[PDB]
Amino acid sequence: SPYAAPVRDHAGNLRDYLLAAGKATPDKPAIVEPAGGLRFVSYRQLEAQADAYAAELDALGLDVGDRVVLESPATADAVAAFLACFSLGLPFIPTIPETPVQRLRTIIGMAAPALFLQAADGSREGLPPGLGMARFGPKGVTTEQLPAPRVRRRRQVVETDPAYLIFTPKGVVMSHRANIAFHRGIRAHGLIGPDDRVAVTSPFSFDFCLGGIALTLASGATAVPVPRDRLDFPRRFLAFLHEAAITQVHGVPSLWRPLIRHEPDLVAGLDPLRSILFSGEDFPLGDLRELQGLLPGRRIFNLYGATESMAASVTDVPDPLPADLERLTIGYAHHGAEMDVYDAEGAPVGEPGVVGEIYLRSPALFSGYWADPEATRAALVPDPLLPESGQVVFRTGDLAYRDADGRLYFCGRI
Repeated sequence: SPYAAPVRDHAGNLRDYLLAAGKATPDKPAIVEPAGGLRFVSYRQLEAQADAYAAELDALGLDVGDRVVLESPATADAVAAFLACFSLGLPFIPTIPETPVQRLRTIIGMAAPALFLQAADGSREGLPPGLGMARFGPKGVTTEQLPAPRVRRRRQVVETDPAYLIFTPKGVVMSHRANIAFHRGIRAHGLIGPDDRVAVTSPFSFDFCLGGIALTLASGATAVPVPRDRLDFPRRFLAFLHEAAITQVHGVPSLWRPLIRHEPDLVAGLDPLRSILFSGEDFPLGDLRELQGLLPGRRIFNLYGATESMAASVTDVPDPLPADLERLTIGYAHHGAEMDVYDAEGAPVGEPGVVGEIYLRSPALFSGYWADPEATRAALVPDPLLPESGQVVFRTGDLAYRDADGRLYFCGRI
């Protein structure tokens, strides 16, 4: 028995990190979804479901490292499933039913998953016989086809293990440690508080969906995935933001164009909404100004980055946006990271205004591209300022210049 009181470490696995804050509020809603009206799954319930799923998945005999394709719209049960995978050390590839079968077959050949794990309702066609197949739903995990037998060689998942893979086509491999470092850094900025209820508009196959849900949970708040049958219909989407009393909306900029154009009075009437987080797409500034105009006193955030780090920087949009302003800054890397601009010879750009390639120094970097050491080595390079250390840095493929204060401005891809 321990000499002194153990101090429990919650940063070793996404399963632990994402649920730590919620320990203080087990009965608070973690996920909200449509039921009649709305259904809530509490922190406590979400963990119970994660744990139940994990026990049944673990009976399949898969080894730490084995990939699982997880196909489902974003729902409370899909969240329990990805948490269960995290706990077992089974990196998953998130997919949706609408993901084209040709892409799905490409994923399966590149990553060779041992299990295809779909929703209760799932009816995916085109799968290779006999790839392990299972369903998850309210009652648990039922297995239609057992995965192949194997001998297990790993004892225990650790934070350097892969947590998930996202295919861009290249397989971005993200460790626990890296994604945990991301959430740790971003929470230092206070984007989400426990009172928030966060509408995640992006589909489950998108990096931003998992990120949004993860960060929301990690921050002890309430995550509200917006089902696609609310989201593609403006009036239905806007009513949902009221019904679920949404305080923060995550989405691409273009999400808002139809809502401004067709239903500006309803947008203006979103009383519970305090904040909006965008990413993944250039926002025409006229549209943004229009949006600020309809939603005065809202905090809007601009999120720059890529799958390889989940994200890299987060920037307040000024209200009001100056009339002369032509390009929104991407600011400084998020807390715990650093980015700067480099010339074609690998030296740091000496002067403001001069365009170079963004190199990202961060604990949140991907581990590599799956089965592709040469693409890994071109993206993850020895620190150009100190190659002796062993530290690596990420060549983003993004162009940008710096202002006098050291903030960057995005200028496109190479």
